[PDB]
Amino acid sequence: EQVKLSVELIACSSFTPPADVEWSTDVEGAEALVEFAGRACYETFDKPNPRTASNAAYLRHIMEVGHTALLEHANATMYIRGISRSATHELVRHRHFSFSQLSQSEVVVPTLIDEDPQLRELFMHAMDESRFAFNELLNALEEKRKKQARQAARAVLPNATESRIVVSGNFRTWRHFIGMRASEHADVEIREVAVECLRKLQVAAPTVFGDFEIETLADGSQMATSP
Amino acid sequence: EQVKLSVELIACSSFTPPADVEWSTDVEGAEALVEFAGRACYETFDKPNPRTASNAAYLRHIMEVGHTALLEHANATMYIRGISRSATHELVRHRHFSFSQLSQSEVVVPTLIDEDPQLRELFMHAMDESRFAFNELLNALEEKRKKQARQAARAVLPNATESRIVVSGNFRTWRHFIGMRASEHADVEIREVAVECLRKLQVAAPTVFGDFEIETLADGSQMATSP
Amino acid sequence: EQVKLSVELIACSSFTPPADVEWSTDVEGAEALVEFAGRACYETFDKPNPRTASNAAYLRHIMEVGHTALLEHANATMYIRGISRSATHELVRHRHFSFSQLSQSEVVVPTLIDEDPQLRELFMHAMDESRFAFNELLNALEEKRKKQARQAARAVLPNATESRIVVSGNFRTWRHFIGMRASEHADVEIREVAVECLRKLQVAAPTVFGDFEIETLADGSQMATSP
Amino acid sequence: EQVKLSVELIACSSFTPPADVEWSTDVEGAEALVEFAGRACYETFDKPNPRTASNAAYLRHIMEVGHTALLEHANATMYIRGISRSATHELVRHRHFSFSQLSQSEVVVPTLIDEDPQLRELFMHAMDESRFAFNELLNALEEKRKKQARQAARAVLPNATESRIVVSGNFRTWRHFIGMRASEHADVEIREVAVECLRKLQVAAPTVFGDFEIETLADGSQMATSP
Ligand SMILES: Cc1cc2nc3c(=O)[nH]c(=O)nc-3n(C[C@H](O)[C@H](O)[C@H](O)COP(=O)(O)OP(=O)(O)OC[C@H]3O[C@@H](n4cnc5c(N)ncnc54)[C@H](O)[C@@H]3O)c2cc1C
Ligand SMILES: Cc1cc2nc3c(=O)[nH]c(=O)nc-3n(C[C@H](O)[C@H](O)[C@H](O)COP(=O)(O)OP(=O)(O)OC[C@H]3O[C@@H](n4cnc5c(N)ncnc54)[C@H](O)[C@@H]3O)c2cc1C
Ligand SMILES: Cc1cc2nc3c(=O)[nH]c(=O)nc-3n(C[C@H](O)[C@H](O)[C@H](O)COP(=O)(O)OP(=O)(O)OC[C@H]3O[C@@H](n4cnc5c(N)ncnc54)[C@H](O)[C@@H]3O)c2cc1C
Ligand SMILES: Cc1cc2nc3c(=O)[nH]c(=O)nc-3n(C[C@H](O)[C@H](O)[C@H](O)COP(=O)(O)OP(=O)(O)OC[C@H]3O[C@@H](n4cnc5c(N)ncnc54)[C@H](O)[C@@H]3O)c2cc1C
Repeated sequence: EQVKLSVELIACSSFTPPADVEWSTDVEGAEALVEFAGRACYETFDKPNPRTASNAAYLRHIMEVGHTALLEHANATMYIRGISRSATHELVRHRHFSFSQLSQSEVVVPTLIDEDPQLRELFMHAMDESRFAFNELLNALEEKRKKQARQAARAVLPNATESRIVVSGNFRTWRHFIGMRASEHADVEIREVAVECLRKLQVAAPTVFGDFEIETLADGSQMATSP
Repeated sequence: EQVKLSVELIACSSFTPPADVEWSTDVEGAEALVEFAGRACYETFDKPNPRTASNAAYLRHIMEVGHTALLEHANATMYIRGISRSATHELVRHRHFSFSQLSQSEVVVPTLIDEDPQLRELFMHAMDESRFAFNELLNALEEKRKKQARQAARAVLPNATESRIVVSGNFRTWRHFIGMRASEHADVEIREVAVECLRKLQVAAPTVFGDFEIETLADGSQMATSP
Repeated sequence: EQVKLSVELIACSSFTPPADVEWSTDVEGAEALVEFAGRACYETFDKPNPRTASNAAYLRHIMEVGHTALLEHANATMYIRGISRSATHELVRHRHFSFSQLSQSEVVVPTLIDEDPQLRELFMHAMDESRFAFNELLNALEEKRKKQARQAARAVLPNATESRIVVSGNFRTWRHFIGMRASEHADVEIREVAVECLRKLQVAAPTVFGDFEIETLADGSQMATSP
Repeated sequence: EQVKLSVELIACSSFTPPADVEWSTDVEGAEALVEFAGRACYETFDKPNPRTASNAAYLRHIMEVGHTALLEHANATMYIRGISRSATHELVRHRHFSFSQLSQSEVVVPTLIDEDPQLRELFMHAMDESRFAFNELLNALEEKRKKQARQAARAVLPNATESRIVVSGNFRTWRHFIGMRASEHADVEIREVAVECLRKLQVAAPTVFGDFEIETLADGSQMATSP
């Protein structure tokens, strides 16, 4: 059974200031937190600079001056489904995330194959075959601890096998993931995952992620770049 | 000027489930997130075990079975004031936190000195002296880039100099901090900081941090231990 | 083509003391480094305790007192071949290692399947099938950027596909890997990898890794435990 | 008592290839390791490109193509003395190092103060004063657990108090430390520490660290930059 990518933003930072701090801002949550952490460094809760007085303007300055460490206080959790095991192998290479993965048939078809009906059929026949071989092996094994027979038979399962993964990281880790994977260089499936995560995070925190440019490439696949 | 420790919980995880997941729980936020991440691993959104069906019971099981990695999805940010530079040096040794520290007179008196009026006066006279020496040096320097004269004169400032720090970490990092520092072994000031952070987190997430026992020791200082 | 696990220790720490430190020890390299770092903490280069004067005795004490952070200064690099992609996915979940993996036919047969000639043939026929499907797809694609056709066709490759990986970490990270994976709980393939890494490290640093007990289980698979 | 900065390279990576790999290179140790890890990724042990056949040329290419992750396999340990507690507080902010610090009178004089005999005397009189106050407090305390009286009296010790620290990290972590701290922006004392660490590492691994430019500034303080 063929499944498509699904990215859902399931967690985010909720911010509340200490009451005894003379400071307020034009935004709530993660982006207010980031501003708070910045002002906490220099004791600028009274906003002495008229240029960087607003949240959006404040966060934009943090960026240029390269104080991206401030981004580490804000957090986001994605629940990702419809991602292959091979793309998940790439995703877990990013070591500042925290993961909870589905303990290892639904399958993920590469879009270049999905776009050609005749290749798709050929692909799915190869998937059925893998699954037939898995069952034929698992039954041969269990015949003659039984977690051991399944973990052995799994060896036959394809890269395309769907995984599901909870992934948490701070905004700095997200920006780095997206910067590496959403660029045109990158593997197609992980690029799509990154663009989709970005899209969710551009909604959640428009200024932190605003500098990223989503373009549709000619092949209809999307990409993102930043200065 | 003498200041006391202040710990304020300024950020926490807000959780919202994907609509298309047949699962609900008896709690909101961080602890619901942790449960979600656990069920996501094994696809137990339908709750097949009557023992671990509730959130509190579910999280308690996670603990015993040692799946503490699930705790990494939940986050907490403290704003800490009234903490000495020496205690902050100990705090930043914990490398899975993210920090934003006040860029380096308010001072922190060790409680053993604070409890004796005559020692306290002796301590504060030593603090005034440090501050007199700081100014007398900074003025000698600036006389004959001027960020360089202050950073040189600072060399004379005591360990007791107050710092202020924004500190973020996931629940696993918090549990580890508290486990190491809230134990009787630990330095007094960092122990107090840990107990206070724990107290805030026991309010925020009673089951995750419930297993920690706060005792008052004989000297009136508090401690925390866990099995 | 079937390949077996190969673990090779390709890098280790070389230690040389500063000449101006009045200290010498009965061992060279990594374990001398660890002792040096310990004595550097407390200024015990002159060895005041007759019990913990020797390296082996010194390192054994570090262990009991739980100063395992001293182990972080010593490093080891393994080159691992004959490891499946699924076991490599488990290996890279350990986030304090550094990895360089073979950029993705040689295959790894699970030992439970390898031990039965008839299952093995069935397994290898499933491997040939995967490979036939890979080529038949890659040729269909390239017919009608060409890094994109291979990365799409790979989707069909099994978990068993051999990977090769350079893996570096400090002794603390190694001890943790081995502690989690070499225990009887663990997946068979990753357990074998861990035992083998341990065996190499027990040769390289006998006292650091000496407390780990390698037993052969009844099924002829090996295991390791520690107090 | 006044002490000066001392940086000593006490550990480095020793490399030995697996015998069964048809590959040799024109260098030993850390830089051969880095090349090995690169070739392991792409199976280029036979050197197909005449441009990047030598180690120095190979490592230089790794740099431009931004595969700096290869640098993580190589390790270096410094023993640093004559570093103030305030500079050590900055140093430990770099979270991918491993540290063993002297458990907290020798003092470190800021060079801007050291260069003026009259300021130096003023500084050292402030240091004697801090030390007199420390003893006068510790004796008042111990009069009326005794690790608690010293840790309280320490509160009075200045930033300038000498620390000693064992610091380990991989070449990537070193490059990042040096990149942030050796630049003209940076605090003077931590800049000097970074330049000195660089100087040691330029000897140890000339190609990995060769791109860093050490200039003497007008004030006689040194700096380092890289493209
Ligand atoms: C052109 C290119 C080709 C590559 N080819 C391969 C390949 O064939 N095989 C392969 O295995 N890898 C390859 N890599 C590297 C691999 O893609 C990355 O290592 C992986 O995606 C993890 O990302 P990261 O290294 O940025 O670190 P992450 O784990 O995402 O961490 C983010 C940042 O934190 C820092 N960091 C985290 N941990 C450490 C640490 N232990 N030491 C120092 N700094 C740390 C680094 O600054 C890093 O940039 C390649 C990279 C590039 C650019
Ligand atoms: C009795 C005792 C005495 C000590 N004395 C001294 C002393 O005199 N001087 C001194 O400098 N330190 C000393 N330490 C160690 C020091 O207290 C800790 O290193 C510091 O508090 C950081 O905590 P952590 O090591 O648990 O790691 P954290 O940085 O808090 O990380 C938490 C966990 O993540 C893991 N981790 C993080 N980074 C790495 C990594 N790079 N490699 C492997 N694992 C990692 C470890 O599992 C660690 O437990 C002592 C420790 C003990 C128990
Ligand atoms: C019974 C059991 C079942 C599990 N089931 C699943 C499952 O179904 N799916 C799944 O995805 N995972 C599962 N896990 C967890 C998974 O095996 C581990 O997360 C993975 O092996 C990485 O190991 P580690 O978590 O010890 O951390 P490593 O990355 O190996 O790091 C070593 C140590 O450093 C510290 N550390 C490193 N990074 C951080 C951080 N960001 N925050 C706080 N501390 C950190 C921790 O102390 C950690 O112990 C399970 C674990 C157990 C015990
Ligand atoms: C202009 C400027 C002003 C600053 N002012 C202040 C200040 O007033 N107060 C203050 O406290 N700090 C300040 N900082 C930040 C502080 O200097 C750094 O946070 C500190 O030196 C640690 O360095 P690092 O952040 O590069 O990370 P390191 O800990 O050195 O790690 C190296 C790299 O690994 C990655 N990394 C490691 N851990 C994580 C993580 N948890 N999440 C995501 N990525 C990670 C990052 O890519 C990082 O660049 C300032 C920074 C700049 C540029």
